[PDB]
Amino acid sequence: DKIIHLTDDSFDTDVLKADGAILVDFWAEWCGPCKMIAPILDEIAEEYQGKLTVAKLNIDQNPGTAPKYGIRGIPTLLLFKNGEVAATKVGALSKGQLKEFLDANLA
Repeated sequence: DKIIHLTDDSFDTDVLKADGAILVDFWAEWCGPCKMIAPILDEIAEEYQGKLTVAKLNIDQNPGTAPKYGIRGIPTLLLFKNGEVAATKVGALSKGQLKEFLDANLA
């Protein structure tokens, strides 16, 4: 609903050219930890309305983007502020951990 479903081609516009903070989720369908965090991202998108936007870029459907960010393990969450990576998180984490990751890095 509020999550951006990113593509290779749309990544520049949706992420790099966005005026504000984007939490990008690099994931794949076969990845268990990716799927466990997916409903956590859903809640993050609802609660952080106005502060950031959540966007996902499935790395099998869109194989181009992730190498540019040196992704080598999923899920990886990158936090962008205006096209620039501020904060990197690798592996699954809880809602309370992601929250703390966001709050601390959004400031």
